[PDB]
Amino acid sequence: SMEQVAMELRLTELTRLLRSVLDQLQDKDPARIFAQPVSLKEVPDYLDHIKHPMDFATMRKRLEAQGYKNLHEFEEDFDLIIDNCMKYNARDTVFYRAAVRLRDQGGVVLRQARREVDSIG
Repeated sequence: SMEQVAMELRLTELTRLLRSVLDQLQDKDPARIFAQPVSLKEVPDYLDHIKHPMDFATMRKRLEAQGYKNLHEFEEDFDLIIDNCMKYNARDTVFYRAAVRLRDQGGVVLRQARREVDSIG
């Protein structure tokens, strides 16, 4: 149906906007602390602590499969990256501090992305 095509074109355009949001958020992590999944070989207890691990590579695979239907879903995953790190790691650590900085800087980007998603539809 033509309705299904138009919906898919909207999904595709959301995916475009989310890819750019993702690039801007990742630029706020120059250290690359959040680039890849936590290794269970190197942190064998990780899953006892963290129930839903997340990282920018895993967000990027979901994105390229057009797997985010709305900004809310994308934000949920971004928040997991931050929130997981701030639980596993103590306040005095480079990891925790990096998550705080990513959150604060990411907020700016996400605030305007929400306006763009509403504005364009």
